[PDB]
Amino acid sequence: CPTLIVMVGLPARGKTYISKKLTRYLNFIGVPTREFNVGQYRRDMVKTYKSFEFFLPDNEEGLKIRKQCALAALNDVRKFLSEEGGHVAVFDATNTTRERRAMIFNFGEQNGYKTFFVESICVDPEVIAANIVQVKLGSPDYVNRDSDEATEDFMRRIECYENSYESLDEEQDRDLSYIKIMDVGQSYVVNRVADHIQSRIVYYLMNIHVTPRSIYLCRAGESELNLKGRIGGDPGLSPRGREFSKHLAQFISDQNIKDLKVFTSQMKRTIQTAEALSVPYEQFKVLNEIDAGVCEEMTYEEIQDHYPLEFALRDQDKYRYRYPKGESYEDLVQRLEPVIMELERQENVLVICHQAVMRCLLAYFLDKAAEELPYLKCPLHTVLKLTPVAYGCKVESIFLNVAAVNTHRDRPQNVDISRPSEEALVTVPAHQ
Amino acid sequence: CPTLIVMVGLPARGKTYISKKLTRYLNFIGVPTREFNVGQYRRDMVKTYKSFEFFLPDNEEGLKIRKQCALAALNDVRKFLSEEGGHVAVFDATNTTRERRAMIFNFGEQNGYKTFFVESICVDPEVIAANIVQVKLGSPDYVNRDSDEATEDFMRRIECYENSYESLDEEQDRDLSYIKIMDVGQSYVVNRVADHIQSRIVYYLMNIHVTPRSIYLCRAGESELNLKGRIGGDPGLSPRGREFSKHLAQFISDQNIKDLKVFTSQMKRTIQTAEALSVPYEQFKVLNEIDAGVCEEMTYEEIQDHYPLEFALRDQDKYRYRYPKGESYEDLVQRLEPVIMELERQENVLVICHQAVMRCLLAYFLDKAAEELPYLKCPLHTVLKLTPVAYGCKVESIFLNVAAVNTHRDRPQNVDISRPSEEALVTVPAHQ
Ligand SMILES: Nc1ncnc2c1ncn2[C@@H]1O[C@H](COP(=O)(O)OP(=O)(O)NP(=O)(O)O)[C@@H](O)[C@H]1O
Ligand SMILES: CCCCCCCCO[C@@H]1O[C@H](CO)[C@@H](O)[C@H](O)[C@H]1O
Ligand SMILES: CCCCCCCCO[C@@H]1O[C@H](CO)[C@@H](O)[C@H](O)[C@H]1O
Ligand SMILES: CCCCCCCCO[C@@H]1O[C@H](CO)[C@@H](O)[C@H](O)[C@H]1O
Ligand SMILES: O=P(O)(O)OC[C@H]1O[C@](O)(CO)[C@@H](O)[C@@H]1O
Ligand SMILES: O=P(O)(O)OC[C@H]1O[C@](O)(CO)[C@@H](O)[C@@H]1O
Ligand SMILES: [Mg+2]
Repeated sequence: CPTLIVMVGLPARGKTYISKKLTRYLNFIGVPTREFNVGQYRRDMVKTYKSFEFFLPDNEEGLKIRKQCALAALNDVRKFLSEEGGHVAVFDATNTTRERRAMIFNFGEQNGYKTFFVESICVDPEVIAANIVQVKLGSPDYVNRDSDEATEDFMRRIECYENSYESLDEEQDRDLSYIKIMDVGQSYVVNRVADHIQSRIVYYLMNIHVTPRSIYLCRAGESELNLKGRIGGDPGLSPRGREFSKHLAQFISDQNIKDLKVFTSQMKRTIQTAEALSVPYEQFKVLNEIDAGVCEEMTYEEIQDHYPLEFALRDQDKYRYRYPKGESYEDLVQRLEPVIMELERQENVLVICHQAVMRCLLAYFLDKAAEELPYLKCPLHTVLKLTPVAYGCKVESIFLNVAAVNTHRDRPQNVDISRPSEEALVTVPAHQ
Repeated sequence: CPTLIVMVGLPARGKTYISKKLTRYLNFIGVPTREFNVGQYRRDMVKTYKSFEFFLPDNEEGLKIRKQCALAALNDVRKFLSEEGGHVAVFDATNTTRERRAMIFNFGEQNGYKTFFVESICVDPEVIAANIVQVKLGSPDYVNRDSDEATEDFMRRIECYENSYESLDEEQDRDLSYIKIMDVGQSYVVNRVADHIQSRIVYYLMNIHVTPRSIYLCRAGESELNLKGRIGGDPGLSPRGREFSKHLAQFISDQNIKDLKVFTSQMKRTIQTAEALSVPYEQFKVLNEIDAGVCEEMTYEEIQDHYPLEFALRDQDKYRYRYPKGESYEDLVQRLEPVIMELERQENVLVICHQAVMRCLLAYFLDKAAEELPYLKCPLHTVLKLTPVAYGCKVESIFLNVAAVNTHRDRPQNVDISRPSEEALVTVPAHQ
């Protein structure tokens, strides 16, 4: 049974924000998910600016168009889940009345889906008025609109909804599976989680927040095997590596951060790097570098020479193919699900890790496709600072002023199985 | 910061049941946890039978003894978290008033703990009458007590609480971190989860239930390597394993179970065993047998001969010591946490797995210590039926009438490092 997640809530309550986060997360863990924004359907259709009058519960051309757009989107939900093999569809609309929700529920019922509701009720001033100055900012609806008039219009638009707004009821909606999220995550009300996927969605939703904070990601300092062009293993830091540790520690202080939690893997290179900090760290084996299996501690020349076909295949699909007894980047992603969860839940946090692991975490916060993830640039002695914002995440690359080797191998233009060794290793960075 | 879980609710609301499941779960995942039942403190202090009068709001003698039992328990909570190195303490008492909960909360505050409340609510009388028949049955309080009088007395005891009962309020208790469980876990209210452990506790509590059902555990049938006395690998079924598959299918039918979900690992022996039932199934790599690393596909004789230091060590701490590039039973336990979660969430379920995995799962439901876990007996072609009950889990061993080899190796009396090889392999079951 595919799942139909139905957003419920007044405009500017974070329904879309939640819809995007949930959709991105689900896709990241490999569940084909797609969001359907009814407002976008409405914009892409009328093409002409509309005032709040169009949202009035008595307007004809308005109620007509809005219901048609809801049906258009629902038709695409049907196609995605029933025809394209999608697993979860997120239907982003106010859906503030029991009749509309009953309508949508029956739709799901008839098409063989399981419906689950997600209501967002924001009440805190620094959220409502806070989302407006983002609606008023990035919304196509208020482009080239006088500030005071746009702000006023939107307020009357929310009013068009408050008047008939029927929030999910403990008794009247006992039989529905849903979650009510208050004040962007302070409290929650959960009812009738029907299955495994819903239990995971709930778990995720109850762990995200919008508290300002930053996520710092960096690899351990250059190690002995980084110098030799060797992958995997458990080397200690190189001299220049220890030098970086000292630089990270300074950077961290200069940053002046409220309650920084530091995490490292169980590999010496990260722990050693962490020892330079003042703050105590927490080591987790789940953060360990991607296992190369049989190709552990080898160089690329050695892999090509010993495992020539697997090297070519990995080059063809670096996301899905693994070395013998090793992991794929796909595997790594499954392994890091608990890290993604904790990072969502954390506030200010520094993660000292490795190249593959760091690519995965960066792909998550910057929403990079699986195919592009195994190739993201995560240089040594460089600190990636991630600051979550509305719909996105700002990234700042901060080189900590200490040279280091290039462990980054681009994909060669020739990824053929029959290719010669020269072309296979032409992108291999200089080492030793 | 150790955590202080404070149970809240009227008598016969499942506070204790929840306290024991939560305590067992937390310990299983390696978080030193201890529950403190205030009623047991009361029973041990007084020794003599007490009518409802003893619990009266005005009974001066009883108000005092109950106050001495509450503080006694709290002093032990303090000793455990602050002196014994415990991580989580579950304070099991009614704690039905705002003023009481604030006293407890201050205690936690002063001792450097984080307080989290778990309220269990039940306003359904058949459920209460059903529960009482467990209180009236297993409670030391109503031993040798006339049924109608016991039942009556307990009802008046609940009233001693209902009258002053102030449930956790959305507004009044806005600053408290808590979870309210309603309709025996149908709905929930969660407020201010403060950290990672609370987030995991919430996740766990929202996924357990008391819907009657059974958990069936059995290994895959005898395999080619079982015959050879070889551990690990990915062998197929032996002629007997196939025969068992045919026996398990029959047993499953004879059982006449409602909606049986079947799970297997990604190893052929389990899948092949599953292929013989009348119902479909799902496979999971998380269920794969414990990784022996370098000692994969080896025999015990071979392990003693090639890695003597490790066979002796693993023999010393079979829970914590691992083979090189392999897992420890401790690691397996961590790996199976998502399996524990799902099994709790499931109703009627059959898991076709392996020896080490089945030991871990059996240790969870039967609450066997980590030190005893790596040694539980899980014979081939033998089905272990687990039926969860109040505070425990009933276990029925069902041999499916098909002979098989012994893969069970008792801990040899000599586990001394540098021990003679004949003593090291004396408990090795005959094979080939
Ligand atoms: N969420 C729940 N709601 C209702 N009953 C439950 C819940 N969880 C467990 N039970 C049942 O409650 C019974 C166990 O009750 P018990 O734990 O003795 O209650 P209690 O609140 O600790 N009473 P007391 O110790 O007398 O104050 C069993 O029959 C369980 O199946
Ligand atoms: C940290 C110290 C906790 C003090 C616990 C006070 C125990 C008094 O017991 C009280 O009994 C009353 C009727 O008998 C009930 O109504 C109250 O809920 C209960 O708290
Ligand atoms: C930087 C990332 C920090 C990760 C914090 C990990 C907290 C506990 O990690 C836990 O490990 C268990 C098995 O080991 C898994 O089953 C759980 O899903 C995972 O949360
Ligand atoms: C003993 C059998 C229990 C099997 C447990 C299966 C665990 C589910 O495994 C995976 O977990 C991921 C975590 O979010 C989900 O996203 C995936 O959909 C799910 O398949
Ligand atoms: O996937 P790629 O690009 O080969 O990079 C991964 C390698 O990078 C390293 O982190 C160091 O170069 C190795 O541990 C790892 O195998
Ligand atoms: O951990 P123990 O008791 O030595 O035995 C576990 C072994 O049992 C088996 O399941 C079969 O003998 C192996 O796969 C596994 O390695
Ligand atoms: Mg109790």
